[PDB]
Amino acid sequence: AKKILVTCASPYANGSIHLGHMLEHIQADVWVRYQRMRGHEVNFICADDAHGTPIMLKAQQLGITPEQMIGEMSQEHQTDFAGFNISYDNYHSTHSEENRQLSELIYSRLKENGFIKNRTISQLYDPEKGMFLPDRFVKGTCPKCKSPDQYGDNCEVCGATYSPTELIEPKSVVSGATPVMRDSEHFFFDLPSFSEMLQAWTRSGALQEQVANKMQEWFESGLQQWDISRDAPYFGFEIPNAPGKYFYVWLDAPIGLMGSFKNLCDKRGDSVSFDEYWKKDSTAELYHFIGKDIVYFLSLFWPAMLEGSNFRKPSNLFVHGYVTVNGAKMSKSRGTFIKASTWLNHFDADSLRYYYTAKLSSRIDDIDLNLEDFVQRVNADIVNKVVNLASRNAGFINKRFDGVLASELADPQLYKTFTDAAEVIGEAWESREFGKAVREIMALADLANRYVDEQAPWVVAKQEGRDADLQAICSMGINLFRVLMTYLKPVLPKLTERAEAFLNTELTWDGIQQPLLGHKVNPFKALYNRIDMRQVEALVEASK
Ligand SMILES: [Zn+2]
Repeated sequence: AKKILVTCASPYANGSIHLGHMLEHIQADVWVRYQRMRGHEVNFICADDAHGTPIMLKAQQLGITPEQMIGEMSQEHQTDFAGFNISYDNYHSTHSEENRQLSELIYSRLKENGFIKNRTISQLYDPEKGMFLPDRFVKGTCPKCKSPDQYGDNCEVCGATYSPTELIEPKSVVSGATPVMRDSEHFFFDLPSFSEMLQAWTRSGALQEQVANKMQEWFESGLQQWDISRDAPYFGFEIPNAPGKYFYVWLDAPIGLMGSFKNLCDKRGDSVSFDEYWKKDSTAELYHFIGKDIVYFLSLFWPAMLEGSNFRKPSNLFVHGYVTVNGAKMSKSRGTFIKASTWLNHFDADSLRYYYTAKLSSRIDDIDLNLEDFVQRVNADIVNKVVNLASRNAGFINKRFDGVLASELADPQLYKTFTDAAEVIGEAWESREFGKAVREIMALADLANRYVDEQAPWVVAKQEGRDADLQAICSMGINLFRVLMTYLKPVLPKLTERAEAFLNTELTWDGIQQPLLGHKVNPFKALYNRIDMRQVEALVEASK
């Protein structure tokens, strides 16, 4: 009965989707699919973050328009996400008419309300190319150790940190020309004006404890005005009444999520939902799934921007940690920097979805993809615990009972134990305690396989006159499978479809209350195959 708008952070246009992105999008998709299973109105929204100096320069180097480049990158991203069955209701772009109009609108309102300030700043400028240079586009000699060709505000040889203005014999990364300091008028958003409001939100208890603690650190350091303008040349939205000035990509980026929803409503011919979800008096819920590196933008700048422009603010922020492979940050040299597209050439989407889900919690701690454990866990849990319940029992039903399940449950008590667990498992999905949900589900799977072993169908099947017993035992196992697959439906989309085809029924959350009796099931190839380390080794080699 709830109206929920859920978003995932917008992937940067100039970068292929990797395992890190997948952790975020999979976490959100699992939650979204569960919400849909409970009958709520859900709108899963995302978009490609396509503006900025890096993108502008990349396009120039490739000899194509930025529009063409971001378009191709967007399609690549969507192909990968579709491959992992991320169920977005809309995937738009921050470079859109919807975002242009909403960004101009919000800026206008913020300015009218007195939250925009003008101040001149001094910044390194490339006089040859004719453009201001972001820190990483300035290279030179470290002022401390004198090591050459160091980029931005830090030296990769001695570890020193400094302003790029301290680099010796500075050079433009773009043209090689010597940059010089140049003045420029910039527009600033008065974030400090929203300090009390933001502090109240931080202590409200809605945000994750770890996030609230980090925010207190930021309040202690002190909030500062935010530089939201960038000079031409730039690829983005030009600021109204300010020729040659553009909105910094980070200002328009989150607005792009609002833009993606407007685009969805407009395509649907829905003239009421946008305001119903974004107006101050909205009763709809708004959630953002994000990573630790952008919490400052989404927890401070964003809510303040919305408040200052008369829009509702996030109901909550769901933050996840970094992804590690084999315990460490992804390493290109070790072949652990894995792209989503590469992953799919070696394994299916469900395997990664399951593994991440089994490790995820409501905290922001890092998630580790240990490849050896990946093979062991997928084979042990999916193939040997869950799918086993169907694969060990379906054959007998199809070959000896014409594919028809027993007329009654052989062990009603055991079945109730399984259906009684729906409350706790659903609450775990709801609270984002994915690890807890999976542990509860696998505990049930253990009891199910214990039941089959206690009945020993491989023994019953060879004994004279025990046909009824065999059908009863195998049908019972298949019904336990039905329940487990329902609980795992948000996690394993493809296996679920194969399971529903086998069971001749769509799996619904409430449906488990009525077991399948005197019901016809269909035969199947292999619901899920084992994986091995040879495949992992191939994945790693292909990623080097
Ligand atoms: Zn140095």
